[PDB]
Amino acid sequence: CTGVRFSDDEGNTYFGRNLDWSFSYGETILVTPRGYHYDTVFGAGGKAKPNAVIGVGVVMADRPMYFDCANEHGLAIAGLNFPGYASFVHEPVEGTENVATFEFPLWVARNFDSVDEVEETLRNVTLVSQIVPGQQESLLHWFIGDGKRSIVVEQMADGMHVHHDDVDVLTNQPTFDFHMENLRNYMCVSNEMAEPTSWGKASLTAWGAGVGMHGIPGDVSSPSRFVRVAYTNAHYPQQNDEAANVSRLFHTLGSVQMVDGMAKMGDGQFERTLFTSGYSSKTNTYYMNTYDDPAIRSYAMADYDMDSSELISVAR
Amino acid sequence: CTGVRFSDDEGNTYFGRNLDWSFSYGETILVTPRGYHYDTVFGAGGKAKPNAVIGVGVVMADRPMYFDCANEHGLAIAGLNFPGYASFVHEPVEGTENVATFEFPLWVARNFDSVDEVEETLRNVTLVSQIVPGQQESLLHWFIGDGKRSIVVEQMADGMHVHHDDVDVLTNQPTFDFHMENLRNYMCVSNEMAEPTSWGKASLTAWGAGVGMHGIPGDVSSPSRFVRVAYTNAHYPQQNDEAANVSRLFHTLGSVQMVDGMAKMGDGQFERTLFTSGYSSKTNTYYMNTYDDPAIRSYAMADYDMDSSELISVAR
Amino acid sequence: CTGVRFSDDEGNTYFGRNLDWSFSYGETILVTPRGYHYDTVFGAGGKAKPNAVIGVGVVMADRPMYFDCANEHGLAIAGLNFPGYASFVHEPVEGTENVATFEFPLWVARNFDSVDEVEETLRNVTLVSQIVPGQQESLLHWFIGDGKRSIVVEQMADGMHVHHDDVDVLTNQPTFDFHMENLRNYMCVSNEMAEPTSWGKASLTAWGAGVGMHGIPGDVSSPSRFVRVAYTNAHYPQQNDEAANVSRLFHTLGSVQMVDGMAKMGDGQFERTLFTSGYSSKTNTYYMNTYDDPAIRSYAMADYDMDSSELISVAR
Amino acid sequence: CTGVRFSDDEGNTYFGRNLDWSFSYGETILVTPRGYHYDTVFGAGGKAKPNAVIGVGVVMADRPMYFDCANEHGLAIAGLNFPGYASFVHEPVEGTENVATFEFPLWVARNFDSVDEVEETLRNVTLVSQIVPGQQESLLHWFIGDGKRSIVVEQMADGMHVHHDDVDVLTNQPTFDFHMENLRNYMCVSNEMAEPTSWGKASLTAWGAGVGMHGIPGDVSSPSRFVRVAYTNAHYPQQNDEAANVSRLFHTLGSVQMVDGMAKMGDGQFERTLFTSGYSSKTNTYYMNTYDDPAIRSYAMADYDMDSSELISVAR
Repeated sequence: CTGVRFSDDEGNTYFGRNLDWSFSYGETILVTPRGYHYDTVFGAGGKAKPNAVIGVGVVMADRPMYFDCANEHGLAIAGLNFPGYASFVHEPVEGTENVATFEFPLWVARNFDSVDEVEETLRNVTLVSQIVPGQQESLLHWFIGDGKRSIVVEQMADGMHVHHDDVDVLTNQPTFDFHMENLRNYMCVSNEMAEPTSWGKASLTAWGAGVGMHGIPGDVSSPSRFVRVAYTNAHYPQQNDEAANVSRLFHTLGSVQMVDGMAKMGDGQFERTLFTSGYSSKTNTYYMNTYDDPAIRSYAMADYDMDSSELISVAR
Repeated sequence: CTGVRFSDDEGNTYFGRNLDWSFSYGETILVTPRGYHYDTVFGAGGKAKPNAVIGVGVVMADRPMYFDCANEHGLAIAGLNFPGYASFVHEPVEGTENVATFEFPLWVARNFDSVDEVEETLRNVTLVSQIVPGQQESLLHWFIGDGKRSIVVEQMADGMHVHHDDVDVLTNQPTFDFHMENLRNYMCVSNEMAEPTSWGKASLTAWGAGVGMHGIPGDVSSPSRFVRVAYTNAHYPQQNDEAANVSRLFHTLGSVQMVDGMAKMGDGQFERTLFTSGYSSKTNTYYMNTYDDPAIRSYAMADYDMDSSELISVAR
Repeated sequence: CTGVRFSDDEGNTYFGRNLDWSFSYGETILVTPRGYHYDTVFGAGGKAKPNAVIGVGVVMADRPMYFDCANEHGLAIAGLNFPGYASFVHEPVEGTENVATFEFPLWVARNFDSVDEVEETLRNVTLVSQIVPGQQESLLHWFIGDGKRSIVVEQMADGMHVHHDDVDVLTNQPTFDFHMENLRNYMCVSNEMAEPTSWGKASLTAWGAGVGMHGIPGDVSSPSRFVRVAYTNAHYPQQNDEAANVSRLFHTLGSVQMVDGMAKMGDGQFERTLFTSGYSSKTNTYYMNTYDDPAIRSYAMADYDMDSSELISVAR
Repeated sequence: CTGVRFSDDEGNTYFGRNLDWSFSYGETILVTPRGYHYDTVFGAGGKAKPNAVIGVGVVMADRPMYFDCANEHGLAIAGLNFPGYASFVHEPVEGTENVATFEFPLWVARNFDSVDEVEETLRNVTLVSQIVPGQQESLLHWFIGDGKRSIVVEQMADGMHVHHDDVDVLTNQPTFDFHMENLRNYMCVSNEMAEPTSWGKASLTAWGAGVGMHGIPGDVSSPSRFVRVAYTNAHYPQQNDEAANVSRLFHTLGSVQMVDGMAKMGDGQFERTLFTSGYSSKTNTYYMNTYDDPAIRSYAMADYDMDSSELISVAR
């Protein structure tokens, strides 16, 4: 998985994520209208008046289990895979806001309007994992963005770490700090045409474009994707209209896409970019394409009786 | 630019390309019916009854100048940029079949039914480059594929080189031999899960997928792209239906796409994958998407009257 | 800087380090005999009966300021550069063993016989940096080894971290954890002859030796040296005599040597491997060569009235 | 194997090589006085009065078979392994000067005073490889240097290639052209301190020296070694005295030495830098150290009577 955020000139949110796995089924654009009543697993609180939210997910037990989701005030949250690092308490803590790991995305998008607001509340959050005997625990870290900035939430054995994500990108393992240090290896990688230069008597020139970018890794490991996407996000020229920012988003992501055959998982199955989802706060629209179909599909929030009362789950 | 060929299990051709540049030239899907009368610039001969052809290209002086094209009999060709290496005579040679560099793709698609045929005729072909005030010579090499195999044509100052392209992939500079040697650097790159090993007492394990692929370059240089796409094409699992094979084609070419901001050219503009086109002989359909719109559009030779006699530019 | 440790069959200590900087002067093989009276800066304690120690260093104020040193019972300590990470209190803590940063090497080698012993005492050590107004603080981390194992001492803002160094190598920045995670990128690098393999129809073979090792970085940055030396240390065959282990040591180090012209520091001067020092516990001998002279010089402890009373400083 | 040439500011030759292999052949320092009578195997002509020569090699049938050697007039030559590419006729060609592959180094050192002279004569040289039951042909290429410049001789199935070696370096396979193209991948690798830059809001800085050199491969493959040593040789600051230049030579060759355990050959043995030799025309001295002993031994032509008439193997 890979998440990405950036902005336009008018401080609109563009937030996007790859969902990378061997296979997926049943997930859907899923609307949680303002009229839906939501009972929080461990009686965490929330706004008297909930935000409309849209995202990609499944409904388990008439609750929306979001991979990623965004609200009508430009705030977006994606959960990404983090086993080996992610580590949670299994009991609520008295006098903290106790949020079940799977509702966390919904919670943050129902109740907050900015990263500022989210970050502030996190200071008193416990992220409870409820263990199911047959079912393996979801072990994630979270990329959260609005039109100004992103943060990274890494709950681990030693506690909850909330990072300012100055490169506006996230992947998988290992820790955010590691990835940030690692970037420094690549600090000389450039998008400029390679300047002619000499080694002794030998004149070196670039065949063409991309030579200054040499040193960037091209494998689909988590750290390499982190670096490649960080580079691409940071060097993509600012855009100023919706069409171009959604293009930006989707090209940026998928610059670290996982193609069939590239890379097997632990079980010997090839990991693939099964879908790419995005959110625009300019249009409060969610977008999506899949491995089987690159045509981007849009899901305007205003489409969408947000004053309604039940989860809507839209197919195709 | 990048070219890719593979088959399915029924000997059908899947062939396609990325056209990387800073600006479009007005190219379009371009049908050349069998009834179109074509007079080869240097009087190269031809099939009594030409093959139908479709491709992406431009009309200049009522001649189709294809970037890439394919015929009804499963043969496809792309021209890719090759300055610094491509070098041609400007005058026909007596006794040879003299083919203008710009008509070469049309010429092959129209007159040959297989790579065997083409390869055979190339032994008596001269590739002639017309000087045009005060445009620069177009200095390309060509990737040619059918259901069985691909070849590479590099006409250079030392003569015409025709290579068997065992990796079914082509990029830009330098020579084909260079690239094939270069691959050997990456022969330990693996799509398998990296297995646990120790350095001294330190046990090393992979975070997850893609660590075995570590070593593959991630930049958009010509050689880096050749290696990435060769890898990707050689590891992608064989597929058995049109839609999976088209998806295979496009994701494969996506693995080496150029994203805005990655790499400037010599004029200071970013090189980008403006479009990606493809061909299936199963369906005799041409496919295409663009930087602006990843939705793949199809253009079946069926939907056009190949008995007709005029050039058809199809706007999209 | 780079430190290295390994062992033979008979559990003798081999410990070595590169000293890397633009220039050095006045350092010397320096013997601290058992008869020298040592007044510890902050009244840290120590054995009634001190270990003989030998090392490379300078004497400031009739005290031995050791770069690296080793004792007569096979324990060795090297300090390596760590600015940006290393961070110390400037006042002694009551009821801890307070050890001045510059005496730390001497302290550990005067008073301990094993890594076990050192590690145990560290649990109650404060590492005080005394600031001198003109003089910039020495900001190091420490590689410590005996014939069984090595540890790494990183005193930083958040406290003292003492790592088990399972790869038996240390360099400079960033943190030991980072370096350990980073190694995982290289876990497929092999010393085996690259097995012939095929990408599609194309057969790939190795030109010769070293192809399986491709993916190892070759620059002289701290992280790259860490990886390169870790690989070389872990893959070097065990040796069983002194000559061969000192060879092992010195080849291993210097596999990450810094050559003039390679790499400028912050001040624009080239960083070089100015000397390489080592220690054998089989012979309680210290060895050394320099940039200007690769001939290894030996300094047998028994040479060397260790029951004497003053620092000896041996030149050439 | 690796070869290196540079000068000082007075036009003197500094020339040397790493001989990488699994096992020694019994080579020694080997003096060939002007009085030694030599009958070229295929009757190649020669200077009326031959140049004195010293080198490292073996005596077989009372003929000196040099790995490398140099003459009193500042000209040096090394043979380096080149199987897969080196290919020779086995019979002399009428009218050419036919030189046995094993006598080629002796032959050049004896008869020529400069690279200009040699290059000139190579236009009429045939390199002949004697079949020997049931030894394998020695399949080398040659690096030839004086005070001004180096050339590379690659006799292959398509003919004899003589290259101007503008980087003053040579390794093994593949062809020289390959390597020179390959260098262009690394044209942004810098010995400068990597300067602070930002990716988005993330400020990237270097830990210290060597981050600008990031991208240089660290493995001991032939191509990786060519790139590392080309880099190192081209960036090493010009030096002006014998000792600094010899130190320059040896550290430069050390940057691509093979350490035990790094890389197996096809027989399963580790390839190692068995010895490193060098030459100075300033002093007409040959230099050498070995895997076992990094102390550099000198062998001045002065200390031998070049008017004598017998081969002198000097044991070390």
